[PDB]
This record gives sequence, structure tokens and C-alpha cells, in this order.
Amino acid sequence: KKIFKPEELRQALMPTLEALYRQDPESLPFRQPVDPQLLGIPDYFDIVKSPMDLSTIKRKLDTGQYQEPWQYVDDIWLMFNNAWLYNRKTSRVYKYCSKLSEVFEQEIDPVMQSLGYCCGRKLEFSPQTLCCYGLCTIPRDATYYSYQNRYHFCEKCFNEESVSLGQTTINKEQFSKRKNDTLDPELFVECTECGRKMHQICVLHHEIIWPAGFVCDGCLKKSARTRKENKFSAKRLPSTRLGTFLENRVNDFLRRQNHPESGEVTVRVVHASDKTVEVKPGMKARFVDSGEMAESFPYRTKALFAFEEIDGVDLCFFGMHVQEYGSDCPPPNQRRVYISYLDSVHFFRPKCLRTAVYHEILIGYLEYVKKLGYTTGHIWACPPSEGDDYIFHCHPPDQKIPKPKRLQEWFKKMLDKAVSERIVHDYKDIFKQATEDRLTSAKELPYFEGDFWPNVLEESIKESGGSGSQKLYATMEKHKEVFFVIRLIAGPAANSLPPIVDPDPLIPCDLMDGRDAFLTLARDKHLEFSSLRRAQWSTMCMLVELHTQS
Ligand SMILES: C/C=C/C(=O)SCCNC(=O)CCNC(=O)[C@@H](O)C(C)(C)COP(=O)(O)OP(=O)(O)OC[C@H]1O[C@@H](n2cnc3c(N)ncnc32)[C@H](O)[C@@H]1OP(=O)(O)O
Ligand SMILES: [Zn+2]
Ligand SMILES: [Zn+2]
Ligand SMILES: [Zn+2]
Ligand SMILES: [Zn+2]
Repeated sequence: KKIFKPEELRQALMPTLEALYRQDPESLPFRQPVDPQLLGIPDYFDIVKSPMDLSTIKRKLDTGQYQEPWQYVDDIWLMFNNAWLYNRKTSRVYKYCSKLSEVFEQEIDPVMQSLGYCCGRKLEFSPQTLCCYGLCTIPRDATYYSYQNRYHFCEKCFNEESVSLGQTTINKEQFSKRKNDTLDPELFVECTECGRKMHQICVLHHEIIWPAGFVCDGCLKKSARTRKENKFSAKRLPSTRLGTFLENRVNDFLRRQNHPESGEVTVRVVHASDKTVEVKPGMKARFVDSGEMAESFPYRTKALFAFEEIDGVDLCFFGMHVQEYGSDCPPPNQRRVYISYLDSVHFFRPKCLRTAVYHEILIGYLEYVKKLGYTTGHIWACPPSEGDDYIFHCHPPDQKIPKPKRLQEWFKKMLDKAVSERIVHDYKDIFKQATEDRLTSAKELPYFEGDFWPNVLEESIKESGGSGSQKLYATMEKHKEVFFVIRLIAGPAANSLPPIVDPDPLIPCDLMDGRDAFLTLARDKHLEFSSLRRAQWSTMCMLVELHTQS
């Protein structure tokens, strides 16, 4: 419907082109088509297959060759990328190009908005971090070697003449040499009325939620219409006793604070299933085969998430998975909870209450399981490894990751509040707790899925040639600050408790059975949590998936 008259485009866009022209000397290298012979650059057309320059763009603009402004934008960016491709990162033309692109970004955005568009930005997704086979990492722009887009090797790892994969043998000549410089553009959706192309993420159009098609805000307002209601919301996910309890605690806290521009928080439990952790081969040979320790321990895993409405749209800002070992579970795991992992995306409003809200969620959770008859909570204060994510794929680059001391103090501050509220009786590091329990053997340590202690015990038994317990106190002392043991129910009352009965039903949801599936989904579908807009999109997609798979 909306056809842009060539004078309309010229009038609107020419000032953005002049802005580049008037950059001296930066503009000069880009004003005329590259003559490779005259400049003395022979291989230019071996690399650059679609040459572009300011004159060519000016001409297309003067002669009405563009039907819509993104075509102008694409040519501008082609010119820039041609120069960034051909010239060295350290060169003159490269840095000049970079300067022009900055001028362009600033110029183009408000112009495109004047023409009825979401924005004028050039948007591309973050490059994924590439592993090796033999646990190292390949960074962005570093040359590397790959086979079947599956087996990749860092350049140093490669030069040492046939590779083993899995176990078949592949000559080095069969590998691709390439740079990790590939970035996927953001996708557009077309307004079904005016025909304008908008960033799908800018407008948050999801085809399942609005199957009749995308209609831009401009077109809606002209006829005083509004979008059909999004029924795939966080609020409409099924309620649980636990979720309700946590969200009530949070919102009651927020109401007491009465900070300006506070929003309601929604907490939902999205997975609950029964699982078992098996004792690993070292500990099994040592204690299971002689009948001193159970071969495996049953637990219930749960996943829960907190959401806030920001700018009218759902935003998932906190996630946590827990392991719950009930009253039927054998010692040493009986009546214990362990936090598998928690994660957050730092967009909560108001900022000044963010930490407080996370603490309320954790304190609430401890309070809840205490009420059910769980006696003891367990936390391993372990920051994610460099450039890894616990739950949310691709964090904002300006969200800092706490180092261990800061994270330890954060847990201590939470627990101190829990103690002052008479929820937590007390808490101790693992070394002090073992001392208090008069622990003598490794078989007496709680044994959790994915935890530090099962792995270090394997290593210890093998290193010592058969002892599980020799250096155990020394190992606990050495790592003590990182391991919290939290007494919810103390003393004689902990010995005569009734069975634990959880009133909430099981909740099958394969997507949220541990962290891996949602990380995989997010990676495969470009669901990043790296900016407010991308997190809002990713939340919207996550919620559709949660609503439709169940
Ligand atoms: C076995 C499994 C165990 C676990 O999962 S334990 C939990 C581990 N999880 C994670 O760490 C997941 C990712 N982290 C989170 O989501 C974590 O934030 C989190 C989920 C705590 C939440 O942390 P908070 O936002 O409540 O607090 P932080 O310590 O992250 O940040 C507070 C503060 O410290 C600053 N900070 C944080 N790190 C640093 C550094 N490094 N240097 C300097 N300053 C720093 C940060 O910028 C902030 O500054 P201001 O708001 O501007 O005052
Ligand atoms: Zn946009
Ligand atoms: Zn390597
Ligand atoms: Zn429209
Ligand atoms: Zn404030």
C-alpha cells in the first residue's frame, strides 16, 4: 500500500548521504567506484563481488531506483562491509569506514522513524562461542579449522596430518579454514496494510499469538484499533502453592517499600518431576558394593521463574532449579534441599530493589520447604565459568558477573535476613558443619546431582589409591567458604517429623527438565537475553513454548 515517491525518499534520505560526504578526509576513499588497477590493488574483485560507493548510491537515489528506504540502508552497509572485508583491521581505510558508519548510525535512525519505521538500525545477532574437540575455546575473529560444520579446532591445536573424530580418520586437507566472523541479521516482518518492513523483535510480532498477521502501530492508530489480547502471558501459566507463596511474599515486600514505578511480580513453577542421582563409580566401588551406602537417591527437581511487566510486556528476570530429597529418601540425603542453579537478567525495576527481591524469593523458598518438613538447605556459591550461562542464553554484556567473594557475601546477606526473620535457625560452612556433626566418613556427606563433592571424592579416591576419607577435613577446610549448610529445623524436632507430603502435583515439561533444554532452544532460535528488547522477545517466545507444549 504505502509506495514511497522517489522525491519523498530523496528529500528524506539525501541529508543522511550528505552527512557522510561532508566527512573530510574519511569520505574521500568512498566517493568513487574502486578502480583496482589505478589504485594498484589487484585481487580486489576476487574478494569484493558486489562493489558499492557513495556516487553509485547518490545516482540510484537521484534517479528513483529505490522503492523503500531499507534498500538505501543495505547499500550503505554493503559499502562499509566491503571496506571492512578488503582492508586490514589496522589500516587507514578501515578506521575511516568505522568513522563513517558511526555518523551514519546517528543520522539514519531518526530519519527512518520519521518515515514510519520502528527504527533505522542495522541489527545482527551475537556470534556464538565455539568450543574445541581437544575443553578449550575459540574467540571471535580468530582463524579456525572445521569439518562438517561440527568438528572445529583452534589454529594452534591443528598444527601437530590426520585427525581422530568421535573413531574415523580425516585428513587435515578435508577441514575448512575460516574466521569466526559470521553474524546473522535480525529478521523483518511486513505490515499487512502499509507494507513497511519492521524488525520482528522491535514490534514483538509472533505468528502464533496474532495469526491474522502483523499490523503496525501506525496503521492501528489511524483506525483507532488495538492489538488482540496476548493470552500467552506469564500470569496465565498455571498457579501452584509454591509459586503463589513466593509471589505473595515478593509483592507484599514491594507494597511495603512503596517505591515509585514498582511493578507486580509473577512467580511460576514450570516443571516438577521425580529423578534419581546415581553414586559414581569410585564411590560406588568404595561404599555401595559393601552395602555401606545407597546406590542412588531419589529427588524431585523443580524449575521456577519470576516475571515482571516492563513497558506493557512480560520480562523474565529470574530463574532457579532445585533438588528436593524427601522423607522416604535414604540417608545421608533425607529431608534436604539443594539449589542446582539460579540465574538472572538485570532488567528488574526499580533497580534499587533488585537484590532485595532476589533475596525475598530465596528466603521464601527456604521458608516454604521448611514448612513441608525439609530440615536442611544446601548452597554451592559457584559463579558461572567465563562466558557460560546457567539458565538464560546470552546475558547483557554490561551485566557484571560476581566473583566468588562477592557471591559468598550476597548469600550471607540473604541468610542473615533469613536468620533475623526466624526462618533459618543458623548456617555454617561445610567444614564447621562436619565438625559439629562429628563426621568421620565421606559416605556421610550429602550426595547431590551435579555437585562439587561427588566429583572431588572420585578424584580423592583415585589419587590416594583407595581412601575416600583421608584428606576430607583438609579438602572441606580448603573450600569451606563456598559451601553453605543451612539449618531450617534444629535439634530434637528434626528427629520425629511426620512424612513430607507435597500438595503440588507433578508438572511434566521437558523443556525445563534441568538447564540444558532451554539453553539449547535459545541458542537454536536466537533467543538472547542481551538487551531489554531481545529479552522481551525471548520471554514472549519462551511463554508461547511453555503454553503450547503443555
Ligand atoms: C551450584 C550453583 C550455584 C549457583 O548458581 S550460585 C549463583 C550463581 N549464579 C550466577 O552467578 C549467575 C549469573 N549471576 C547473576 O545472575 C547474579 O548477578 C545474581 C543472580 C546473584 C544477582 O545479583 P545481584 O544483581 O543481586 O547482585 P550482583 O552482585 O550481581 O550485583 C550487585 C552490584 O555489584 C556489581 N558487581 C557484580 N559483579 C561485579 C564484578 N565482577 N565486578 C564489579 N562489580 C560487580 C554489579 O554491577 C552491581 O552494581 P550496582 O547495582 O550498580 O550497585
Ligand atoms: Zn527496528
Ligand atoms: Zn583448541
Ligand atoms: Zn502499517
Ligand atoms: Zn530508588
